[PDB]
Amino acid sequence: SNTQTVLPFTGLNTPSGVAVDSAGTVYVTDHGNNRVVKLAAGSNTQTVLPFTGLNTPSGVAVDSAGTVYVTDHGNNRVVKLAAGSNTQTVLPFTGLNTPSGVAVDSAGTVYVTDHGNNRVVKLAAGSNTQTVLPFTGLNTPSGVAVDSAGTVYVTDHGNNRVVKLAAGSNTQTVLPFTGLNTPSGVAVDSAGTVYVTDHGNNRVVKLAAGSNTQTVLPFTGLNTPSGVAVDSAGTVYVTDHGNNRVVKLA
Repeated sequence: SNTQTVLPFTGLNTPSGVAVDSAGTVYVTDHGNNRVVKLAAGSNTQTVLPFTGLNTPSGVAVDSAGTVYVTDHGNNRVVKLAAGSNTQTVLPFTGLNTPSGVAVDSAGTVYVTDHGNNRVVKLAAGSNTQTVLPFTGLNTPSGVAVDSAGTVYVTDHGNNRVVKLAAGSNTQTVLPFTGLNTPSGVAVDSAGTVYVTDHGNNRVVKLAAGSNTQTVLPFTGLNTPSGVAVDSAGTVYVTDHGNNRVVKLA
Protein backbone atom coordinates (compact mmCIF):
# COMPACT_ATOMS: atom_id res chain seq x y z
CA SER A 1 0.00 0.00 0.00
CA ASN A 2 0.98 3.58 -0.73
CA THR A 3 -1.15 5.39 1.85
CA GLN A 4 -0.66 5.60 5.62
CA THR A 5 -3.62 5.19 7.94
CA VAL A 6 -4.00 6.35 11.53
CA LEU A 7 -5.21 3.76 13.98
CA PRO A 8 -8.25 4.81 16.06
CA PHE A 9 -6.59 4.96 19.46
CA THR A 10 -8.52 7.37 21.66
CA GLY A 11 -7.00 9.81 24.08
CA LEU A 12 -3.42 9.00 23.21
CA ASN A 13 -0.67 11.21 24.63
CA THR A 14 2.90 10.92 23.32
CA PRO A 15 3.05 7.24 22.29
CA SER A 16 6.52 5.85 22.93
CA GLY A 17 6.54 2.33 21.50
CA VAL A 18 4.56 -0.26 19.61
CA ALA A 19 4.31 -4.00 19.15
CA VAL A 20 2.05 -6.20 17.02
CA ASP A 21 1.16 -9.83 17.55
CA SER A 22 0.45 -12.54 14.99
CA ALA A 23 -3.28 -11.73 15.05
CA GLY A 24 -2.59 -8.12 14.07
CA THR A 25 -3.45 -6.72 17.47
CA VAL A 26 -1.48 -3.53 18.04
CA TYR A 27 -0.10 -2.66 21.48
CA VAL A 28 1.08 0.88 22.29
CA THR A 29 2.78 2.43 25.30
CA ASP A 30 1.08 5.72 26.03
CA HIS A 31 3.99 7.39 27.72
CA GLY A 32 2.11 10.54 28.70
CA ASN A 33 -0.84 8.71 30.29
CA ASN A 34 1.19 6.01 32.04
CA ARG A 35 -0.75 3.23 30.32
CA VAL A 36 -0.61 0.54 27.65
CA VAL A 37 -3.43 0.28 25.09
CA LYS A 38 -4.25 -2.28 22.44
CA LEU A 39 -6.50 -2.45 19.41
CA ALA A 40 -7.56 -5.62 17.61
CA ALA A 41 -7.34 -5.58 13.84
CA GLY A 42 -10.44 -3.86 12.46
CA SER A 43 -11.70 -2.76 15.90
CA ASN A 44 -12.52 0.86 16.65
CA THR A 45 -12.48 0.32 20.45
CA GLN A 46 -9.21 0.17 22.27
CA THR A 47 -8.61 -1.75 25.48
CA VAL A 48 -6.52 -0.32 28.31
CA LEU A 49 -4.42 -3.13 29.71
CA PRO A 50 -4.54 -3.60 33.51
CA PHE A 51 -0.95 -2.62 34.21
CA THR A 52 -0.47 -0.66 37.43
CA GLY A 53 1.81 2.09 38.69
CA LEU A 54 3.62 2.71 35.43
CA ASN A 55 5.78 5.82 34.95
CA THR A 56 6.53 7.00 31.40
CA PRO A 57 6.47 3.47 29.89
CA SER A 58 8.95 3.48 27.02
CA GLY A 59 8.55 0.23 25.13
CA VAL A 60 6.51 -2.90 24.70
CA ALA A 61 6.91 -6.42 23.34
CA VAL A 62 4.51 -9.35 22.94
CA ASP A 63 5.53 -13.05 22.98
CA SER A 64 3.88 -15.92 21.10
CA ALA A 65 1.68 -16.71 24.14
CA GLY A 66 0.28 -13.16 24.09
CA THR A 67 2.22 -12.07 27.17
CA VAL A 68 2.88 -8.32 27.12
CA TYR A 69 6.19 -6.90 28.38
CA VAL A 70 6.69 -3.22 29.18
CA THR A 71 9.74 -1.14 30.03
CA ASP A 72 8.51 0.97 32.93
CA HIS A 73 11.15 3.60 32.25
CA GLY A 74 10.44 5.95 35.17
CA ASN A 75 10.45 3.08 37.71
CA ASN A 76 13.66 1.48 36.39
CA ARG A 77 11.88 -1.83 35.86
CA VAL A 78 10.35 -4.23 33.36
CA VAL A 79 6.84 -5.62 33.95
CA LYS A 80 4.84 -8.31 32.21
CA LEU A 81 1.19 -9.23 31.91
CA ALA A 82 0.04 -12.66 30.74
CA ALA A 83 -2.84 -12.79 28.29
CA GLY A 84 -6.11 -12.76 30.26
CA SER A 85 -4.46 -11.80 33.55
CA ASN A 86 -5.20 -8.57 35.39
CA THR A 87 -2.08 -8.59 37.61
CA GLN A 88 1.36 -7.77 36.29
CA THR A 89 4.63 -9.28 37.46
CA VAL A 90 7.97 -7.50 37.75
CA LEU A 91 10.82 -9.26 36.07
CA PRO A 92 13.90 -9.76 38.28
CA PHE A 93 16.31 -7.47 36.43
CA THR A 94 18.59 -5.51 38.74
CA GLY A 95 20.31 -2.20 38.41
CA LEU A 96 18.41 -0.83 35.44
CA ASN A 97 18.31 2.88 34.73
CA THR A 98 15.65 4.40 32.45
CA PRO A 99 15.25 1.25 30.31
CA SER A 100 14.21 2.20 26.79
CA GLY A 101 13.03 -0.93 24.98
CA VAL A 102 12.23 -4.62 25.26
CA ALA A 103 12.11 -7.63 22.96
CA VAL A 104 11.29 -11.28 23.59
CA ASP A 105 12.47 -14.31 21.64
CA SER A 106 10.77 -17.63 20.86
CA ALA A 107 12.25 -19.16 24.01
CA GLY A 108 10.75 -16.38 26.15
CA THR A 109 14.12 -14.80 26.90
CA VAL A 110 13.63 -11.08 27.50
CA TYR A 111 16.09 -8.47 26.15
CA VAL A 112 16.18 -4.89 27.50
CA THR A 113 18.03 -1.78 26.40
CA ASP A 114 19.24 -0.41 29.75
CA HIS A 115 19.58 3.03 28.28
CA GLY A 116 20.99 4.81 31.38
CA ASN A 117 23.74 2.21 31.79
CA ASN A 118 24.71 2.01 28.06
CA ARG A 119 24.12 -1.75 27.94
CA VAL A 120 21.77 -4.49 26.79
CA VAL A 121 20.71 -7.15 29.30
CA LYS A 122 18.85 -10.41 28.90
CA LEU A 123 17.00 -12.70 31.28
CA ALA A 124 15.92 -16.22 30.38
CA ALA A 125 12.49 -17.33 31.47
CA GLY A 126 12.51 -18.44 35.10
CA SER A 127 15.99 -17.06 35.87
CA ASN A 128 17.31 -14.77 38.64
CA THR A 129 20.61 -13.87 36.92
CA GLN A 130 20.65 -11.34 34.11
CA THR A 131 23.33 -11.37 31.40
CA VAL A 132 24.99 -8.28 29.89
CA LEU A 133 25.38 -8.88 26.16
CA PRO A 134 28.76 -8.19 24.53
CA PHE A 135 27.80 -5.13 22.53
CA THR A 136 30.65 -2.67 22.26
CA GLY A 137 30.83 1.08 21.99
CA LEU A 138 27.13 1.79 22.55
CA ASN A 139 26.05 5.33 23.40
CA THR A 140 22.57 5.24 24.94
CA PRO A 141 20.80 2.30 23.25
CA SER A 142 17.21 3.27 22.45
CA GLY A 143 15.55 0.09 21.21
CA VAL A 144 15.98 -3.60 20.59
CA ALA A 145 14.64 -6.41 18.43
CA VAL A 146 15.45 -10.13 18.16
CA ASP A 147 15.03 -12.45 15.14
CA SER A 148 14.53 -16.22 14.82
CA ALA A 149 18.30 -16.81 14.70
CA GLY A 150 18.75 -15.10 18.09
CA THR A 151 20.44 -12.15 16.46
CA VAL A 152 19.89 -9.05 18.57
CA TYR A 153 19.49 -5.66 16.91
CA VAL A 154 19.96 -2.41 18.76
CA THR A 155 19.53 1.23 17.83
CA ASP A 156 22.58 3.13 19.10
CA HIS A 157 21.17 6.63 19.63
CA GLY A 158 24.45 8.54 20.23
CA ASN A 159 26.28 6.93 17.33
CA ASN A 160 23.45 7.24 14.83
CA ARG A 161 23.69 3.57 13.97
CA VAL A 162 22.03 0.17 14.18
CA VAL A 163 24.11 -2.73 15.39
CA LYS A 164 23.45 -6.43 15.41
CA LEU A 165 25.06 -9.11 17.50
CA ALA A 166 25.19 -12.62 16.12
CA ALA A 167 24.36 -15.38 18.61
CA GLY A 168 27.25 -17.75 19.34
CA SER A 169 30.07 -15.88 17.59
CA ASN A 170 29.09 -12.59 19.30
CA THR A 171 30.31 -10.78 16.18
CA GLN A 172 28.91 -7.26 16.29
CA THR A 173 28.11 -5.75 12.87
CA VAL A 174 27.09 -2.18 12.11
CA LEU A 175 24.25 -2.30 9.61
CA PRO A 176 24.99 -0.07 6.51
CA PHE A 177 22.17 2.39 7.05
CA THR A 178 23.17 5.93 6.12
CA GLY A 179 22.12 9.37 7.16
CA LEU A 180 20.52 8.31 10.43
CA ASN A 181 19.98 10.86 13.19
CA THR A 182 19.09 9.58 16.65
CA PRO A 183 17.49 6.25 15.62
CA SER A 184 14.78 5.52 18.21
CA GLY A 185 13.34 2.08 17.49
CA VAL A 186 13.94 -1.06 15.47
CA ALA A 187 11.94 -4.02 14.20
CA VAL A 188 12.84 -7.06 12.11
CA ASP A 189 10.48 -8.97 9.88
CA SER A 190 10.39 -12.70 9.14
CA ALA A 191 12.50 -12.10 6.00
CA GLY A 192 15.23 -10.41 8.08
CA THR A 193 14.49 -6.91 6.84
CA VAL A 194 15.35 -4.30 9.47
CA TYR A 195 13.09 -1.27 10.01
CA VAL A 196 14.29 1.78 11.95
CA THR A 197 12.58 4.97 13.17
CA ASP A 198 14.96 7.73 12.24
CA HIS A 199 13.74 10.04 14.93
CA GLY A 200 15.91 13.08 14.15
CA ASN A 201 15.07 12.95 10.44
CA ASN A 202 11.34 12.28 10.91
CA ARG A 203 11.36 9.17 8.73
CA VAL A 204 11.21 5.38 8.81
CA VAL A 205 13.83 3.44 6.81
CA LYS A 206 14.18 -0.27 6.03
CA LEU A 207 17.21 -2.30 4.92
CA ALA A 208 17.12 -5.90 3.77
CA ALA A 209 19.74 -8.16 5.26
CA GLY A 210 23.01 -7.87 3.37
CA SER A 211 21.87 -4.90 1.28
CA ASN A 212 23.38 -1.50 0.70
CA THR A 213 19.97 -0.14 -0.38
CA GLN A 214 17.85 1.51 2.30
CA THR A 215 14.22 2.39 1.53
CA VAL A 216 12.35 5.36 3.02
CA LEU A 217 8.84 4.18 3.67
CA PRO A 218 5.99 6.48 2.50
CA PHE A 219 4.89 7.68 5.84
CA THR A 220 4.27 11.39 5.68
CA GLY A 221 4.48 14.29 8.06
CA LEU A 222 6.17 12.41 10.82
CA ASN A 223 7.47 14.18 13.91
CA THR A 224 10.12 12.47 16.06
CA PRO A 225 8.80 8.90 15.48
CA SER A 226 9.61 6.76 18.52
CA GLY A 227 8.93 3.10 17.66
CA VAL A 228 8.17 0.63 14.90
CA ALA A 229 6.66 -2.83 14.56
CA VAL A 230 6.05 -5.12 11.57
CA ASP A 231 3.52 -7.93 11.35
CA SER A 232 3.72 -11.29 9.59
CA ALA A 233 1.95 -9.73 6.58
CA GLY A 234 4.57 -6.95 6.26
CA THR A 235 2.29 -4.18 7.58
CA VAL A 236 4.41 -1.51 9.32
CA TYR A 237 3.21 0.37 12.44
CA VAL A 238 4.89 3.54 13.80
CA THR A 239 4.42 5.60 16.95
CA ASP A 240 4.51 9.15 15.57
CA HIS A 241 5.34 10.60 18.99
CA GLY A 242 5.40 14.30 18.04
CA ASN A 243 1.92 14.11 16.47
CA ASN A 244 0.33 11.94 19.18
CA ARG A 245 -0.75 9.26 16.71
CA VAL A 246 0.01 5.73 15.56
CA VAL A 247 0.29 5.31 11.77
CA LYS A 248 0.33 2.14 9.70
CA LEU A 249 1.26 1.17 6.14
CA ALA A 250 -0.07 -2.06 4.63
